[PDB]
Parts: sequence; structure tokens; C-alpha cells
Amino acid sequence: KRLVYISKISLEEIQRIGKVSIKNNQRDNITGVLLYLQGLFFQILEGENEKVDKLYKKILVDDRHTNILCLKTEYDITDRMFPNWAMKTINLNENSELMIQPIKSLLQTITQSHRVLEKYMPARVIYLINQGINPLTVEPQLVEKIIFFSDILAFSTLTEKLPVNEVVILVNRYFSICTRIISAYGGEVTKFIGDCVMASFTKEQGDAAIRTSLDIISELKQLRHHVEATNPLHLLYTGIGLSYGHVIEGNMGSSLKMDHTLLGDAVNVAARLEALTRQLPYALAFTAGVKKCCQAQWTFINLGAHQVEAIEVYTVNEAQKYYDTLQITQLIRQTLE
Amino acid sequence: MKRLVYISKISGSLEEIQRIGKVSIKNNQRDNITGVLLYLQGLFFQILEGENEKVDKLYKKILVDDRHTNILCLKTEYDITDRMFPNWAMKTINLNENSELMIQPIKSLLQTITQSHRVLEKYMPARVIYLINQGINPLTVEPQLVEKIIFFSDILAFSTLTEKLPVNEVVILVNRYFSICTRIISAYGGEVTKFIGDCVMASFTKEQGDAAIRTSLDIISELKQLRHHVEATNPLHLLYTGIGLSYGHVIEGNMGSSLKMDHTLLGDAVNVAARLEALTRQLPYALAFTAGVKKCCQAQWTFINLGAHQEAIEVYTVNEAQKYYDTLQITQLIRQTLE
Ligand SMILES: Cc1cc2nc3c(=O)[nH]c(=O)nc-3n(C[C@H](O)[C@H](O)[C@H](O)COP(=O)(O)O)c2cc1C
Ligand SMILES: Cc1cc2nc3c(=O)[nH]c(=O)nc-3n(C[C@H](O)[C@H](O)[C@H](O)COP(=O)(O)O)c2cc1C
Repeated sequence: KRLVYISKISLEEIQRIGKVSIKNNQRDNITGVLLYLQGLFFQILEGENEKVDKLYKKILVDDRHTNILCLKTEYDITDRMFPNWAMKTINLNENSELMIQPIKSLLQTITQSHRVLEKYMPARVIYLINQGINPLTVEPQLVEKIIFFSDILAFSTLTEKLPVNEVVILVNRYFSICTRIISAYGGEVTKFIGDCVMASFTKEQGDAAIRTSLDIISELKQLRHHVEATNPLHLLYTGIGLSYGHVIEGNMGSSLKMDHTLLGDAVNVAARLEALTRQLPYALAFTAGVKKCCQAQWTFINLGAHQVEAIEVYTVNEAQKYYDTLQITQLIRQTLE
Repeated sequence: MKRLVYISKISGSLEEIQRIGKVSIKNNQRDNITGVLLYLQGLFFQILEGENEKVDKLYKKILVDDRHTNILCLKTEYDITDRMFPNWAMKTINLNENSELMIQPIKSLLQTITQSHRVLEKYMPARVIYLINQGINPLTVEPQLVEKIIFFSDILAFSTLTEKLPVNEVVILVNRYFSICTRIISAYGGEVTKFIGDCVMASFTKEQGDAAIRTSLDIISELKQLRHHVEATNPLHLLYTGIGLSYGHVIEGNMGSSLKMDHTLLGDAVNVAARLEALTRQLPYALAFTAGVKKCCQAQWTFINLGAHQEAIEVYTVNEAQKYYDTLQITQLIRQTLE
């Protein structure tokens, strides 16, 4: 198979890399080309399926380049594209031929624009692109997922009594903490909806979804006492709802607008449980489906049945609030006075 | 002293491309405009440069050109210090016919990254695409507090349809609903934020109050036409929508971290629009908005006061949003049909 990917750095060393790649690829019966431009690498590799994946994993863990994204993969090609170039290194910055400068300049402009759009893509779509799968042709599937929903407590009072610059810092830190912990436990963030964070886990990650929920609550608790009382981060609380059910995962829309979405009642149920945590002594609430997806010995606490066809609500004893929810909203209210 | 860079997609030969350059050389040289046009596998890559008044007017005529579509300006440089191609009125480079092997890697990379770019564009929020088309990097724009009309619309009894329809049919139904909503929202100047399940999130400025209501009624209208266009075995026959609108202060911008970025709207109006959207199940109207949206309307609509619901807010609607059916019996009609 042959693959195409772009990367990001972290000079005579890149010529040293080219010398190293020539010797290894010629030994490995693998050909291709490696380009460099303005701090970005462009490499094409081709060979037998088992051989190129062996090499692609070596460069994935390389310290020299970062932010790797496989753009394309063709598993059954008829003939190679560069049948004689073990690894042709092209330092395109050194090239000064004016006839290639337009193609050079357009390559840099689109690639830089491409690296920006990457940051807005859902993690599932980028994953599909890394696997050589076209997101516009892949059929959606019904999967058993654990839905994650979490937002900021008393966020209406915060937006009402905080400058625009302060709330942006507060939400960015909240999104950064949530995205980092969710991704660390193997979860996938779907999208941001206002101050809400939507994520999903597989049915094997039941305990990971609860550990993610507890780590997020714990990191916000650390952050609140890391800053001074004049810092908006001192008032950052969250509630977390989890649900389990059948959802349709895939890419929807038309040629004008596409999006990665999850279709199923478990999505709405997770949002209601997230809003239910305001009336509970616990900052985490999940259904029985999430509870039965857990193998670890959690101290499950039955919170009774609530209607959002009332459904059972559970939680863990570690999700207990050391504060009072209503007194915190009042504390948030009068602190901003 | 302006320079533009845009990519486009062809509409539908080789020798007809040489004419575009021939005309380009005649007009760009009389306009003192230089640039570079690249054609590669059904995509156009053109750089323009020159004075503002004549680059814009030239650029506006290339937009209405029938031969290329989906034009997106990627980069803009105002008050340039020096031209990039000072001698090329318009150098047309057909990369498809060039066969130099030393540029085939660069030619192959540019094609792959651009095709991947066109795919990512479709997933982007409309505001981000708008910012790129103005030459403004979205990751450098600071979030602003603006008064906007928030748009929410989802599918009626969507939980019953997901429980009683095959996956391929649910996808066909949702794709069509998203295709109709996006087209009507965009035609009225609205910006689609994202899709949340079966919900469509959009925003309008405070000067587009009437356009937000005309969008809502046009969506409801096209769903009615579509229902009797198809047969009773088609899932589109059971497609209904409720629409909620809200007006308030929202913080709009690019938020997140290096791991994840998203275009989001922060404000109570976003949550208000979602509840009014879900309020349409208990109303004989498929559209519900607040008094703030009502005050943004200049057209002489027949507003109907639906009382106060929930910190309570007062809900309004228009007479045209009236349903010819009953919402409860439709929920049961949808369920009895899927047997
Ligand atoms: C951008 C980039 C591209 C690389 N491409 C190759 C390659 O094509 N083939 C190869 O053997 N090594 C390539 N390398 C080097 C690998 O990271 C790897 O460290 C090296 O091949 C073997 O290292 P080792 O001998 O210490 O095990 C590349 C490194 C970078 C940063
Ligand atoms: C991709 C593309 C690029 C074009 N670039 C130019 C250009 O740079 N200059 C120009 O005068 N016309 C350009 N045209 C053609 C114009 O749209 C149009 O034919 C011309 O400006 C007006 O010609 P007319 O007055 O004879 O109708 C381009 C057309 C296409 C499809």
C-alpha cells in the first residue's frame, strides 16, 4: 500500500534524516518521496502492506516531527508512483526556480489552511482520515455508545456578570481540561455546544467514562484553589451526565454542510442527567446501562427514578460534593458583586 | 494594492481552458493586474494582485462565472509591499498536461491536500468559512459579544423513528432534513453552527429578524411538500419539524485548545431557543420565539401571544406557523404507520 501524510516540526539534520531514510528504505524495498516546506513535512511511502506499516509506526513516535495526520491510503495499487526513489528528499525552501514558486506558494497556503481546519474537525473524522477512509462515503452505523455530557454550573450567572475576555479564558480552560482528560482515557469529543461538552465512549470503556468524569471534577477542584479569588477560574464547577444506548454514528448533511453526529435517545438522556446534578448532592449521574458497563468495584449509589417513562439514576460515592449546590450558585452570584 | 488567493471547482474541456487565459491576459494587462492561474484535475488555483477597486470588481465577475463553482478565497493581503508575479498578466499553467517527473510529487501532493481541504470545508461552521473568505485567520480572531437570533430545529418524534426505522432509512431521512434546512438557512443569510443529533443550530443577526421567520416557515413548507411528494413507504413521508428562535446576547468565537477547536455561541439565548423548540410539541404551532425576536421584525406579521412559559419568558408565534394537524395524533400516526 501507499500513504500520504503531513507533519509538523518540534537543517543539516533533515539531510541526515534523508541519508538515513535512503539506506533503510532501499533495504526495505519501500520507495517514495519526502518534502519539507516552512516547517512542515510531506512524505509518500509505498511498499508491501506489512512493510510500510512497520515503518510508519517508527516515524509516528519520532520526536522530531509532531501533529501527524495520514491523508490518504490505497490498499491495492496496480503500480508504484516512484519505482526508483528509495527516499528522494526535497528541501523545497532551498528551491529558487520561479516556475515552481507558484505551485510552491499554493502548496504552502492550502496546507496551512488545511492545518487550521484540522483543529475544528471531530476526532472521529480525523481518525477515519488517518485510516485511509473517505468520511463522505463511509456509511453510518448503529453502535452501543456511552454518551458524555458536561457543562459549567451557573453559567448564566457567569456570563451575566463577567467581561467577555474573562468568560473566554474560563471556558477555554474548561474545554482544555475536559478534552485532555477525555482523550487520555480513550474517549472521543464530538463537539462543543455552548458551555456543554459532548463526548462518547465505547461499551468497553464504562469505567473509563466514570474515571474521566471524576478526573474532570477533581482537576476543576484543584484549579479553584490554585488561583486567587479575583480569578474567574475560582468559580468553575461542572455537572456530568452519562448514558448508554444505541446511537447512529456517522457523517450527515449535504454538499453545503457536513457534520459528525450521533442519533439516538441516549444523547438527550445524558443531557438531562447532566442538568439533574444541580438538584443532587453528587456532580455525576448516569443510567443503569452505564452502571452495568462497569467492571471495577465502584460504590454505586442509587439515586432513584427520574423522568426526562422515568428511568433509574445512579452515581458513585466519590462524586459527592463537599459543598452545597444552591449555596454555591448564591456564592457565585454575590461574589460577582 | 491587493492580492487574493482562491480555489474553485469546475462545473463540467481542455481547449476551452486556453480561452479563459486568452481573455484573462487581455483584461488583466489593461487593468494593470497580474496573477497566476493553475488548473489541476477539475480544480482551479488562481492568484490575483493589483489595486483594490479593480481587483474586487474583477473578482466579483469570476464569482458569477458559469464554468466554475464552490469558489473559496483562502488568503488576502491588503496593501502589499511588492507583487509576486510582476510580469505575468495571467500565466495559465495546466498541470494535468505537464508530465515532468520532477514535479509529479509536488503535483500529486497539491492535488491530495486540496481534495482533503475541500472535504474539511464541508464540516466547518459557516462563520469560519466566512472568516477565511475575508482573509482573516479564524484562530486569531478574538471572540465578540453580539446580539444574535439563535435558530434551533429538530425532527418531530425522532425517538420513535430511530426505534422503528432501519439505520439506512434514518440516515436518508436525516440527510434530507439537514440538506433542506442548510439550503434555506444559507439562502436567507443565516449561518449554520453545527448539527446536534437531529437538531440544526443556526444564527442570524439582529437585522435578519424577518429572514429568521421566513427561514422557519420555508423549512416547514418544504417538509410539507416533500411529505406528499413521496409514497407512504418512504421515511420522508413522516418528516416533521419544530423550530424555536431566541434573541439575546451571545459570545461568538473560536474556543477550545490545541487538542480541539470549535466555533461556539455562549449565552442564555442558545438554551432558550432549544426549550422553545421543544415547546412546539405542546403547541398548535410549529414555530415559537421570544419577544426579542418579535421586536427584531420589520414585516407586518400577525403575532400570536402564547403566554409565559419556562424565570419565565413570554413566547410568541405567527399565524402562518399554524399546524393543519394535531401534534399528539401525528406522534401516534407515526407510530401506527411503522408496524
Ligand atoms: C519526517 C520524518 C520522516 C522520516 N521518514 C523515514 C523513512 O521514510 N524511512 C526511515 O527509515 N526513517 C524515516 N525517518 C526516521 C525515523 O523516525 C526512524 O527514527 C528511523 O528510520 C530509524 O531510527 P532508529 O535507527 O534509531 O531505529 C523519518 C523521520 C522523520 C522526522
Ligand atoms: C477560473 C477562472 C478565472 C478567471 N480569471 C480571469 C481573470 O483573471 N481576468 C479576466 O478578465 N477574466 C477572468 N475569467 C473570466 C471572467 O469571468 C470573464 O470571462 C471576464 O472577466 C469578462 O469577459 P466578458 O466581458 O467578455 O464577458 C476567469 C474565469 C474563470 C472560470
